[PDB]
Amino acid sequence: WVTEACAPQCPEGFDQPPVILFSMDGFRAEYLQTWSTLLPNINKLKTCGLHSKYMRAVYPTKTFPNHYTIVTGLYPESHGIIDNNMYDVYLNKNFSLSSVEKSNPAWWSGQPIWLTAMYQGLKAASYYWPGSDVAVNGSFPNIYRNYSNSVPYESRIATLLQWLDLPKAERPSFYTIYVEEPDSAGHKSGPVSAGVIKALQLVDDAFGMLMEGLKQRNLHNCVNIIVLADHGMDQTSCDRVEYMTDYFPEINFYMYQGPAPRIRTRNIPQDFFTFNSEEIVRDLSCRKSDQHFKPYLTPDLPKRLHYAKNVRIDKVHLMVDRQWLAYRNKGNCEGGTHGYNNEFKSMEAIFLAHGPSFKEKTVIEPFENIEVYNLLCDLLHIQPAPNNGSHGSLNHLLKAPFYQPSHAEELSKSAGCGFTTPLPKDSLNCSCLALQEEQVNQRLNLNRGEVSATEKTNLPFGRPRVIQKNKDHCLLYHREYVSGFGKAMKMPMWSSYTVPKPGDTSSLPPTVPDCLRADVRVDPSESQKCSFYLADQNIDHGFLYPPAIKGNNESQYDALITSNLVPMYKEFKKMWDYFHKVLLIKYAIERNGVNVVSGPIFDYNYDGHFDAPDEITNYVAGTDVPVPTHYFVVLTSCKNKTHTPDSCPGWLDVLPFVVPHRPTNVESCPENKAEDLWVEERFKAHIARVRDVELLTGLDFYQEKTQPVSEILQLKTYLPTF
Ligand SMILES: *[C@@H]1O[C@H](CO)[C@@H](O[C@@H]2O[C@H](CO)[C@@H](O)[C@H](O)[C@H]2NC(C)=O)[C@H](O)[C@H]1NC(C)=O
Ligand SMILES: *[C@@H]1O[C@H](CO)[C@@H](O[C@@H]2O[C@H](CO)[C@@H](O)[C@H](O)[C@H]2NC(C)=O)[C@H](O)[C@H]1NC(C)=O
Ligand SMILES: *[C@@H]1O[C@H](CO)[C@@H](O[C@@H]2O[C@H](CO)[C@@H](O)[C@H](O)[C@H]2NC(C)=O)[C@H](O)[C@H]1NC(C)=O
Ligand SMILES: Nc1ncnc2c1ncn2[C@@H]1O[C@H](COP(=O)(O)O)[C@@H](O)[C@H]1O
Ligand SMILES: *[C@@H]1O[C@H](CO)[C@@H](O)[C@H](O)[C@H]1NC(C)=O
Ligand SMILES: *[C@@H]1O[C@H](CO)[C@@H](O)[C@H](O)[C@H]1NC(C)=O
Ligand SMILES: [Ca+2]
Ligand SMILES: [Zn+2]
Ligand SMILES: [Zn+2]
Repeated sequence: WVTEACAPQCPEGFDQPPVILFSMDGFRAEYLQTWSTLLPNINKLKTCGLHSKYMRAVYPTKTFPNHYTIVTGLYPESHGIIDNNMYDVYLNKNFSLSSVEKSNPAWWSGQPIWLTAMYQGLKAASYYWPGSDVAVNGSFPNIYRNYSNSVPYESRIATLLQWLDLPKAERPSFYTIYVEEPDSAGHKSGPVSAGVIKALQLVDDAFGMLMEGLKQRNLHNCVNIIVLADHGMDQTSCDRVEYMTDYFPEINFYMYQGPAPRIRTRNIPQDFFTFNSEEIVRDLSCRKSDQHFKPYLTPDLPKRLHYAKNVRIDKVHLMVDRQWLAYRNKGNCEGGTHGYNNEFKSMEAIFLAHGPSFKEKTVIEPFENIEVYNLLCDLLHIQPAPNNGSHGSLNHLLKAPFYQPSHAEELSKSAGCGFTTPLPKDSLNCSCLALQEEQVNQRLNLNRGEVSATEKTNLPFGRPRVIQKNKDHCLLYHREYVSGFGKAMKMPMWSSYTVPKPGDTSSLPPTVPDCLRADVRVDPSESQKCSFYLADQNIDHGFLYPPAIKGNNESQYDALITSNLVPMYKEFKKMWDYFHKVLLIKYAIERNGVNVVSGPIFDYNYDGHFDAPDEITNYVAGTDVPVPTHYFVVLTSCKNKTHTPDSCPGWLDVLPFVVPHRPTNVESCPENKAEDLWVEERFKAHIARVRDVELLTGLDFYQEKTQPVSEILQLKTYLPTF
């Protein structure tokens, strides 16, 4: 097989292709790009089959959370396996790899792919995989093996080949096979060592034995084989470890140490919820100038990580820097480890695929492991259980896709806010001493041609659709921007505008000061008052669309209205204004103009979904105007920089941000530091996917882009990395 040339040849009985999911623990993407030619069996798979540049793991980049994510399509917060070592307060039990509690089904939520196949009339076998030797939802796979780490790889392969030799009635359609290397070697001697080379050669022989075994049965081109990893590997040093003794005079708390630390009380379960989590994060914030970790209260963590909505995830979290460690005391440190941020290049996993369903000799762009579950379902011809993968985003991997995706149906239609009179019925305690005749409101009145012109420029991919039931809203059209106004919350849900490529940075008009007026289109009962922000001293009004970004002085008046106001904390406003005044211009030059869609996010229950009106817990003092938890900024331009975003036929380039709306900038540590040294760093830290923005807002983007839904899903699941 290994010497044989590249190839739907299935023998008698095999009507449907069998699916084999092969995991090689800690096989980082870097190992494939550098050492592939030293591994002839995996190199043939790379040459003949399909492979991604890398597969993004889930945070924390550990074995049990990631392996269970691959088979469920769920984030650790939803499936429950948040770490290899964890504690549940309600169960009052400790979970570990060396404990009996790992076999308790109470810890395992969701529906793994073996159960999905079993519930839909197919048989499933497994030679190891976290959760496969556990009676998840009161059921084990048809054939499974109780975990035993030292069983030789040949014996694991031989038993799997016996299962493929079984009669059609007994023969499973889905298979899992797990291997401990090159993770074990990575921990021992580091990612770039002789130990990992030997381990990579060992896993290549194991894969070679499987492929040669399949070739004898004439199943080498029949079987839909997937070779992947749970996470990557990085180098650790005893000279690169932060100690909690250097920050606290006395440690009375419990700490889950390493690359993804979690802090809780020692007095469990009595002091669990009582524990001052907010004190720990405050006492660890900006303590040292060259601090190699950042404390976070779980709802404040970057939204793209989706690591907060679970009782097992302790409120205190530490985001450890590349190649560093965080321990309780100075009293293992050498070699290598994983568990760090999934965006780190060293944490990237491998993904290779071969079979009749997969495209041959194909290199695909990086994707996330949460997407694998839907692909496994399409391969097995089964309906997927509710998961976090975008069904259809992985269709470019298949020769003939099983599922055809469609755009999310709009649940609420736009109504009202039409121009009737240029005279305001209510002043709303707003003042602009510059206006003289106030007939500038005639510019807010746009004819069918004027509306189409701004819809062509500022809405090139179509208006974001409202995927919310009974959401009273209207579209507000202006010559420089278009917004979707939320009537009940008295602010816009989204504001879309395409800034063209600017010429010079030196000559830039400032925002018209002390000028604010009522929008004649929106009813005063559905509008914000300027007096609302005078009463509340902590929050002030902010502009969602920057008035001075487009046109002239007369164009600014179209944005100096009550409908363009959003509640903002003074400290957040410093980041918001700097981004639109300095960073946005810089980005607009780099990608030949940029389309911006901005708006508020409400996620008080930190579940990654948009809040229902009853879920919002903070409002503008003495008013029903809600306070956003986050603000989104989705930058869209074209992949081919020769075209502007408003006039482009090819693929689009996206840069989404989900920035927390916090009263302080303690996350950035900006003490005696100008905005040019921390604002961009803070925005880049809170980069997310378009899908993340979509779930947090109940909006759906790019529904009017002439491209298949499957291709638009690739753009929506894309995570920009720097
Ligand atoms: C995996 O290990 C478990 C636990 O040792 C085995 O389950 C026991 O099987 C016996 C006989 O079928 C039952 O009487 C017990 O009730 C089971 N549970 C326990 C906790 O003892 C299981 O059979 C093993 N599976 C394989 C494939 O070897
Ligand atoms: C889970 O493991 C932790 C850590 O070993 C145990 O924590 C101890 O709990 C007692 C109270 O029950 C405290 O007085 C100790 O200070 C804790 N020790 C540490 C090191 O944190 C906990 O009891 C275990 N729980 C179960 C149910 O096994
Ligand atoms: C990931 O997918 C799961 C499953 O669809 C989502 O969890 C469900 O959320 C609803 C609403 O909060 C609950 O009623 C269900 O009980 C949850 N199911 C499970 C299995 O946990 C989860 O919200 C999704 N996450 C994101 C960020 O979209
Ligand atoms: N199903 C399992 N049950 C118990 N331990 C396991 C299982 N699968 C893997 N392991 C262990 O987890 C280790 C990898 O975990 P990690 O250190 O997080 O990369 C392996 O070397 C095994 O010893
Ligand atoms: C658990 O199994 C039952 C059938 O026995 C099924 O109806 C249910 O949906 C399953 N739940 C999960 C989370 O897989
Ligand atoms: C970009 O578009 C131009 C046409 O405007 C075309 O000539 C060029 O080849 C395109 N480049 C890429 C990389 O697609
Ligand atoms: Ca929510
Ligand atoms: Zn692992
Ligand atoms: Zn490991």
